[PDB]
Amino acid sequence: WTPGKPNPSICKSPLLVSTPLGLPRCLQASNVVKRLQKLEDIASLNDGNRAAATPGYQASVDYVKQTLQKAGYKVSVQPFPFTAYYPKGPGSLSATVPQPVTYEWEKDFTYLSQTEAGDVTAKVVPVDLSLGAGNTSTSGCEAEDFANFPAGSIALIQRGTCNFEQKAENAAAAGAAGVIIFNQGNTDDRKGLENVTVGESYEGGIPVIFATYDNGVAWSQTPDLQLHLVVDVVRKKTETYNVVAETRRGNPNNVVMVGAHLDSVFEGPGINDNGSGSAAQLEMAVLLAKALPVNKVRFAWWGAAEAGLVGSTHYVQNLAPEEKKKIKAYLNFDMIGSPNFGNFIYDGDGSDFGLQGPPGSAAIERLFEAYFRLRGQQSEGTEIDFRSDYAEFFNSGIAFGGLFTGAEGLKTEEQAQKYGGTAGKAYDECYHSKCDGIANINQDALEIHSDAMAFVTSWLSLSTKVVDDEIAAAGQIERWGHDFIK
Ligand code: NA
Ligand SMILES: [Zn+2]
Ligand SMILES: [Zn+2]
Ligand SMILES: [Zn+2]
Repeated sequence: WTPGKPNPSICKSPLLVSTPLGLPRCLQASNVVKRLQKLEDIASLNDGNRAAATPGYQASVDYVKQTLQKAGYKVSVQPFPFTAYYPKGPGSLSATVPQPVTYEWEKDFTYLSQTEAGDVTAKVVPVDLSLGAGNTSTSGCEAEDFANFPAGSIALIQRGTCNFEQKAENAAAAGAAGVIIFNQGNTDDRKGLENVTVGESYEGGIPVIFATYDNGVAWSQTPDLQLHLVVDVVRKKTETYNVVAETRRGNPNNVVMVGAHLDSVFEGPGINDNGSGSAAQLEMAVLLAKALPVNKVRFAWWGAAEAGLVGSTHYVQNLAPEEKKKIKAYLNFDMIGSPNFGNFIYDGDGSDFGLQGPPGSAAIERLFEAYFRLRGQQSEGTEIDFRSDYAEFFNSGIAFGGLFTGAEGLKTEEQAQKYGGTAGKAYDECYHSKCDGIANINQDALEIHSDAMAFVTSWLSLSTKVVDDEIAAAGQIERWGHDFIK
């Protein structure tokens, strides 16, 4: 294996590692890479993944817990029940009456993530539609929408206003056999397919699929229409875990919290996504055992993020109000080793994309911006509309920030000039795939972003004054993780 050099002598000074000048120098990329190799090995021993409710995830939990305990931490493994969702094969959709049509998988229609399986054929009944440009559909949002609905029918429901889960559960309570949700069509951009979910909490029991706007319109204009609908999936009630630890030292009423989800997708080992955030954060926690922070630092490794941020969301929701209020800031680290990386910082002040985090998120962003500038490196903004485990912290008004090296987006010519790599190719062409292994890590990306992680965590562990100032001066959700919830 490739050893790094021994840590410079400043790394045993409890003073120097308590500062944003010492902590990053002590966080060596070579040491993070060895933790990434261990997670790669854990994946190889457990069918090639570290997904929620697998032995690969359990062995990941064991490794994080053991490492933390070796550093003196008391570790809290926090279990929670969790309904897993497994897509088995492609879906089927065809009209039988008044004429036979076969519709095209992943062009005409697609699954709602977290749907139940099903094989049904029934009359299709449109429910409270509002077609046409500029509409503000509330189709299926209210129980009264279904006063007309004849049980056993397939509900044809238009996207709009409320969550897909709400639409589908209302349809179920009215005795629908299945649900077809079609894109709203209120603008010419909302007429295709989308990545959409009915959520891990879905209790409707019937299958739910998504379709194009012009399909839903045509089906709504077909009297006596019957569709043959097949969804090939499985859902199972299981258990997974978050791993939480915090420093003994530090003010427990002004907690700086850092998080990184520990699960992979089922399709691969998840080494960049998100072994990289998990491993870098673990190395930092080990170093911070020696520090003398002013503010307590809490570390979290989240379960089941790939199922829609289930672990992180559950942790925040379960805090008593007095406990929630002790968390001054949350820092999220999800994918920081992308092979074709850019240097992306969460756009906390909304300067790039128009969405602002809770007060104090702008100051956290400015600290990340400062570190990259300090190092002679470029950086730029990335979106913060509830795509990662900061989402419930965001929803709760807690200041947050984070770093990102890029996923399925394509690198521009300008970004290639700023960061190197290849313009025209994804930041991580192996995102959510089998090839997201140890070989998929860019160690340059991983080093600068771990250093930047250490810098801002250290800073806030000494003083949250920049967050506190923005909080004093200050005195909808379409996405939740990978998919849209409405
Ligand atoms: Na309605
Ligand atoms: Zn991730
Ligand atoms: Zn992911
Ligand atoms: Zn910004």
